[PDB]
Amino acid sequence: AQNPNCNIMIFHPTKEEFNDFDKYIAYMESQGAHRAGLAKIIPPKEWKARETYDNISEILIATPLQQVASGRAGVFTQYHKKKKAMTVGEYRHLANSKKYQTPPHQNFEDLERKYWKNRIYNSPIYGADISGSLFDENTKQWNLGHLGTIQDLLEKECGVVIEGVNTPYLYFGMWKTTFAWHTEDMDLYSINYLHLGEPKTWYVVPPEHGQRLERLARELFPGSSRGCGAFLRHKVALISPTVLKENGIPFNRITQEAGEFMVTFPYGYHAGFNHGFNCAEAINFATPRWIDYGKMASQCSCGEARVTFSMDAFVRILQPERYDLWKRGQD
Ligand SMILES: O=C(O)CNC(=O)C(=O)O
Ligand SMILES: [Mg+2]
Ligand code: NI
Ligand SMILES: [Zn+2]
Repeated sequence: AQNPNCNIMIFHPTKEEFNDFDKYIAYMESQGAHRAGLAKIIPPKEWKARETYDNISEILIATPLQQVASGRAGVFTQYHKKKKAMTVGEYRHLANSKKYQTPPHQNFEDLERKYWKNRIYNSPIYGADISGSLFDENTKQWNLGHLGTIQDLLEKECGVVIEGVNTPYLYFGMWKTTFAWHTEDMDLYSINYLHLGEPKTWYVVPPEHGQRLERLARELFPGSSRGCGAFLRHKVALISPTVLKENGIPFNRITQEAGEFMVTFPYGYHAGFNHGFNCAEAINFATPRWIDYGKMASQCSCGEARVTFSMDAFVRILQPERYDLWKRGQD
């Protein structure tokens, strides 16, 4: 068995190897990469996502989210308070302000220490989940707006034609902005490209050990657990690496820098934070190996997690028994 300790693997494809996306994913899995839940892909040195970022300031963040924390430093929830619209130029200036900017630090480890010590005492503003793309249309390799669609994968593997579309999302971050512990909708893959700015630190639990994280989360967030049988789908809960180590949960960490891709694999729980002003683009995707994870994915039926038009069809075809109750949650 390849990668039996479930370590995060890092790949350096040549420009020749960067032509066929599907084939490269299948290669990485042949080497055991999926066992970690997360992989890093460093693009060939010849590749570029676009020529410059010089003209992005006029993108609108229609609903910036203020991430307000509750709890203790290593075990907290966050709620998202909606703020007034602002441009990316306005948001970058805010991220660089004395109130919001990255503190002085020695290296990524000292910054990680400061994040876990102090996150709860601040409410950074996250421009998350913005439909759009920063890839130039002329970028032909690993262009997250040109991937094969999940609906087309389901049709190729299973023969069934379904409605829905699959488009990317932009994330504009600042110091302390946080992504809570989650897997993807329908336990899909994700791919995330850091277009510019400061780094993003990731934490991940190997898919084979995902239920260990769930059992810990039910113990740490006991009222949320009684409210919903899949409450990590609400994407609100944080648990620090120190608390994970104290409870014996297997995990890994890695820091992604500008110009790098990350792939998350089916049922790979992940969480993390931004080091400063940055912009990432991400999209979900599928392979043949995903289908079985999709059939088994948990679902939020309490009604909090409230998810896309395209997820309807996935539930309806892969989980027809749940269909019914899940759509009661989504209406
Ligand atoms: O970048 C972020 O805030 C969150 N991204 C993801 O969870 C992902 O790409 O799967
Ligand atoms: Mg612009
Ligand atoms: Ni994710
Ligand atoms: Zn729920």
